[PDB]
Amino acid sequence: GNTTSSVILTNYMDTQYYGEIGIGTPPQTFKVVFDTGSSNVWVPSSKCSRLYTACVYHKLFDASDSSSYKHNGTELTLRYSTGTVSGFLSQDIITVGGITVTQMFGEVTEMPALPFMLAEFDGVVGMGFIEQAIGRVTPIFDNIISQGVLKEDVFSFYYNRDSESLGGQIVLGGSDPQHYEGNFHYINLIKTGVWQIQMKGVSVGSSTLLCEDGCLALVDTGASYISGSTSSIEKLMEALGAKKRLFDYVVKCNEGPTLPDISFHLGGKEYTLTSADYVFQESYSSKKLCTLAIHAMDIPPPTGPTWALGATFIRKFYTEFDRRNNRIGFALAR
Ligand SMILES: CCc1cccc(-c2c(F)cccc2[C@](O)(CCCNC(=O)OC)[C@@H]2CCCN(C(=O)CC3CCNCC3)C2)c1
Ligand SMILES: *[C@@H]1O[C@H](CO)[C@@H](O)[C@H](O)[C@H]1NC(C)=O
Repeated sequence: GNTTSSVILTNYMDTQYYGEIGIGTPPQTFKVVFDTGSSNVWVPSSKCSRLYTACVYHKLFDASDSSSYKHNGTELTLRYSTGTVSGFLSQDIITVGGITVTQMFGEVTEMPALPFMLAEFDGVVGMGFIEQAIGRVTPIFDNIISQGVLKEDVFSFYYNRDSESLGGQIVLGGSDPQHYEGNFHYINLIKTGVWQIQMKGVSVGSSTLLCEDGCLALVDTGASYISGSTSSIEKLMEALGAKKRLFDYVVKCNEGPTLPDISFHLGGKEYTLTSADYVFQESYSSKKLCTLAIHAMDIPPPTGPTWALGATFIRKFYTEFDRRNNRIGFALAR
């Protein structure tokens, strides 16, 4: 063991957190989202048509400019809530800061304009389990464990607020004590295969409203917002007094700071987010509407129904993902 490597992340306005990786010899670089909610790796491809204008506006992998390439070409499709991305598998040598692994990844040749014209990232790196991976394709953190290079079989996340500075920082093989305070509070996974833990309550003010008897909480580094079931979120947004719109929830900007705290009850402690954490205070005007960084999503079986504690949450709490001990550690971020 003994190794620990830390990649550095750009924060596009608290909604996209991406960092650099290389593919090939010589390396071709890609801005990518590291995603505990998924297990596959992909980037856009040469063989993407120019019909897909998402591919025009992103960096493309070219197989023919890597001496380490290893054609497979098996079809791959990846479902996200905003439609799918399709491509073919291939293999090449991938660099993640200081670590280099031979990895099987997807070359996307169908990349929709919704959502990806708004995407500052090119690709995604799945940090979930092979159980979740499409194809039973060995995920990248499995292969990094296989190497016996890491100090401990863990990785961890730091998301900062967008101040205008350090955007964020993933750390493979451990955690950065400079970006959290106190010690970790650890919570064992329900089961292997999903970065998903049991939640024992969701509370507004002192009044514990929902998940009273218990429910699951997926810990999702690829998610921008906290999310819950539609029936959970409507009961939450009713309590907060937020209006719905086509796709998000809003409040009058002047009301934001007076909104109640939201507490999530995890491994015995409560994990509190104040209106400062969960609102986008662009102004404090009565004349404007400010978005809450929370929304509805009914994640299907088997993974859901479940809450997803995305970036809105991780910003406040540094998150270690323990693959050795099949648990998650939380700690007040700084
Ligand atoms: C992770 C790959 C992905 C998949 C689907 C959509 C996007 C996407 C996009 F293409 C353009 C702009 C914005 C987004 C996102 O905001 C995520 C940005 C990255 N993630 C992050 O930086 O998190 C800290 C969505 C918006 C639609 C609603 N979203 C979700 O449902 C989150 C899921 C996305 C896939 N991974 C599991 C959570 C956020 C990205
Ligand atoms: C693609 O990968 C699978 C391994 O599951 C294998 O069956 C197939 O032979 C591979 N094809 C090539 C061209 O490497």
